[PDB]
Amino acid sequence: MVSLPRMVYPQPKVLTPCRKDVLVVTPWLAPIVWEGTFNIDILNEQFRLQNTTIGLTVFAIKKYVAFLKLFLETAEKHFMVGHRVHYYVFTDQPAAVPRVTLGTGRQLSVLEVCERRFLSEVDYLVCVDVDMEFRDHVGVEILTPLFGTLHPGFYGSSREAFTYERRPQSQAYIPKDEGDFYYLGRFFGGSVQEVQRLTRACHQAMMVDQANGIEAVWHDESHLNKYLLRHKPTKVLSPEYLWDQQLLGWPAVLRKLRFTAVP
Ligand SMILES: CCCCCCO[C@@H]1O[C@H](CO)[C@H](O)[C@H](O)[C@H]1O[C@@H]1O[C@@H](C)[C@@H](O)[C@@H](O)[C@@H]1O
Ligand SMILES: O=c1ccn([C@@H]2O[C@H](COP(=O)(O)OP(=O)(O)O)[C@@H](O)[C@H]2O)c(=O)[nH]1
Ligand SMILES: [Hg+2]
Ligand SMILES: [Hg+2]
Ligand SMILES: [Hg+2]
Ligand SMILES: [Hg+2]
Repeated sequence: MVSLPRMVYPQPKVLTPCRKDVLVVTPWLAPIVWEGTFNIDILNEQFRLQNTTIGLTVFAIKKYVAFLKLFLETAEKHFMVGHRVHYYVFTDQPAAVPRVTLGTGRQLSVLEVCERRFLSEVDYLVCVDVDMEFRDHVGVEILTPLFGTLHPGFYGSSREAFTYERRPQSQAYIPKDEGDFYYLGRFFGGSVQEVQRLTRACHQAMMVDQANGIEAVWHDESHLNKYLLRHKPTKVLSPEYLWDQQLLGWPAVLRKLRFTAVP
């Protein structure tokens, strides 16, 4: 809405690609977020001027509650710093949630295990798993109506090799001649409306599958891939956003490892 203020930064170079080792835009013109493609100062200004609030949701059941401390502490250091953040921790052990110190303008809600609530409390929803830790910047550059994240183990793979559900009897079915990328089932998000739209579709498709006595090879991830194939994401995050250094090392194509699994 409102105008940006005067800002001093390097002029974009029309005749100089911002990364010549990777694809930075999809065939449907959605940017693929890699380090070096964005100026965070410009983006921070745009989103702060809109007083953007980001909801971060995580489920922590049973032994997984033990990962909450590191998850939240690192999120405090790297996730949407400077912006309004609302953490939503869904757990079966409310009293076991760690007492983590939060920066100003950030809050945490513990939900024991109300979709309308999201619509009134946050502008965007980011859905991830708890057994992870932030190691570098994860900010507003990811915000968009709907985004998926390139799976770290298959970003360089051909579609035939993707572990999509291959049985036609499943709602998540994707033939060998279809598919753009293999997205992570544990790092996606977008506007509340778009995220609820995706989860609602996934929930229904999985019910149809169980009624037909079939379970997708990679469960929710298989369905998320089917959804994003038919509903193109408006932004796609590079593997920088969900990496496993123990299993994959640190490739030259990765300038930053922002969010990683905890061994
Ligand atoms: C061919 C080499 C691929 C190496 C990555 C395998 O990752 C797993 O991929 C499947 C789909 O085929 C699922 O997405 C599964 O959750 C992935 O494993 C998990 O994520 C990877 C990155 C690693 O952190 C594993 O320890 C996790 O269990
Ligand atoms: O036997 C299992 C293993 C995992 N999960 C759930 O799946 C989520 C993600 O799984 P996992 O930790 O196995 O992820 P990965 O190793 O794929 O990173 C967890 O938060 C759990 O809620 C589960 O219900 N049963
Ligand atoms: Hg979510
Ligand atoms: Hg789906
Ligand atoms: Hg689902
Ligand atoms: Hg899904």
